Amino acid sequence: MAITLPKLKYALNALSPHISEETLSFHYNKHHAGYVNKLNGLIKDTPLANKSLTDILKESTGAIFNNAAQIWNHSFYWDSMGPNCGGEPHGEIKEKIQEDFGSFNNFKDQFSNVLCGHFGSGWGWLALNKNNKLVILQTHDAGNPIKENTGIPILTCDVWEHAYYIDYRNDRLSYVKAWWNLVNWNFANENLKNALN
Amino acid sequence: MAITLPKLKYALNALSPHISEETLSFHYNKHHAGYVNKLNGLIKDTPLANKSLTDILKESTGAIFNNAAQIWNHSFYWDSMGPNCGGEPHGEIKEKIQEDFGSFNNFKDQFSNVLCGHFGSGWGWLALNKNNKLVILQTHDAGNPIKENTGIPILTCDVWEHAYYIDYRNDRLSYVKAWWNLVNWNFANENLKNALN
Ligand SMILES: [Mn+2]
Ligand SMILES: [Mn+2]
Ligand SMILES: [Zn+2]
Repeated sequence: MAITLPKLKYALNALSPHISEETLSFHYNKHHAGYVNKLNGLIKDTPLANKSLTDILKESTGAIFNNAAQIWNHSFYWDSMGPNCGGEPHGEIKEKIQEDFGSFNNFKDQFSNVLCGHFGSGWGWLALNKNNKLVILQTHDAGNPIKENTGIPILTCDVWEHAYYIDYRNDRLSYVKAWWNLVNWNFANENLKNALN
Repeated sequence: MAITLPKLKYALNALSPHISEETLSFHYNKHHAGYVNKLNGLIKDTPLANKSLTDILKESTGAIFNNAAQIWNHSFYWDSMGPNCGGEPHGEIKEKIQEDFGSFNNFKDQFSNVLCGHFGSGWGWLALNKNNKLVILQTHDAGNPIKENTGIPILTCDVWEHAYYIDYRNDRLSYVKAWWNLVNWNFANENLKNALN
């Protein structure tokens, strides 16, 4: 089985007006697909040729790692959002956030601050750390908490300029605000359950 | 004198269709201006408050350096381009590129390769090294050859996504091709002459 672009769990216009169908079209069909295509080009006729994405992520370095990790990161980004989502958390993730951050609003303010403050290309993460505490992390470029052994990812938000430039230009703040309307708490709950078990 | 945004030496539509009017307006009036404004905000009421950009570049770290460096980098980028420019080099820079790269075409293909393969936010540089040889360099985020002590800058091209996303989206290759129509060989000659003297 060749490594492939996993399917979005919703339509290309499903996140609008918060993220436009045009953005998803480029972000998914050009950027995300391109990472898959480029990785497959790089590993062809190498000892990594028949490896799974998981194996590649563990073993590889350089541009091979960068493309592989971007594939994984973008799939986690799509899964971290959806239609008829956003708002206040619910379920276990509501308990866990209010516990570890005091309140949802405290978390949301800190997470927004990190997303808005990140310099250059990268990612913001909600993750569960080794002490089973929720933490906010940020990574540069293709970095993530799995590769960096800093925690188990629960949610992520992309802050590469290509994630928002079409809809928001330089106004990353407006993008981050829009993103809270999309956050998939069901995905967070599933990741949290699996992370604790 | 407070640190200020240097004036552009050309109109905001002087580089179209290679770089659009809209790109210059966001890139200069929002991004570059923003680095000036953020720098000035950060040094206010600190020991760096009344320092010049030059002083701040040699002393500072973290966000302060990032903003200061980006101010310098963008000013260098605007000066590296112009209307009625582009094409084959001329003057001393022609001789120098011919010698150090064998030909203009070899330099151009290498520099294009470096500009296109750079992962994440960054810059490509033509620079004079300590052996008075021209070299191709790349830096991440706000990095530049002065800070990194790797060479004296001659020309630069911005490859942060915001430099090209408005006009080309993910197609950095088209942006890089367009940029060769803009490269200011007169600036390259002035830089090379000051660097050798
Ligand atoms: Mn992305
Ligand atoms: Mn820029
Ligand atoms: Zn032209």
